[PDB]
Amino acid sequence: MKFQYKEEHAFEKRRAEGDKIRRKYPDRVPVIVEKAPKARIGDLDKKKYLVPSDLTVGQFYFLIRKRIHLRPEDALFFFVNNVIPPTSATMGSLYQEHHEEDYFLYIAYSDENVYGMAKIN
Repeated sequence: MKFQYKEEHAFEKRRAEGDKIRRKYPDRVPVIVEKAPKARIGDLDKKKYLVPSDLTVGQFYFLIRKRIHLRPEDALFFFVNNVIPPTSATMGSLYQEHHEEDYFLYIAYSDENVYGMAKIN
């Protein structure tokens, strides 16, 4: 997973922005959300989110599903450093555990969970 936000903005500019956001909004965390490349699912209009630290991952799933207009029966998975976060975790806790050196949390989303199926060849 290569994030386009990182292709569009150099590291030092990203780190300055992420640091500034966390100081300006200490009760929020900055998050980059992008589609896994070969995922078969709708796109997001915005990559950069400022999220309440106490929002749960489950709540964030609901909001991202709504932004792409998914039906309830459609699947959606988040990946942070290739691990699927639990829905009960807060976005703040996920940020503190996994944010990168630019002070952003990076989430990839997909229609598919590799971990849940056995691909033969």
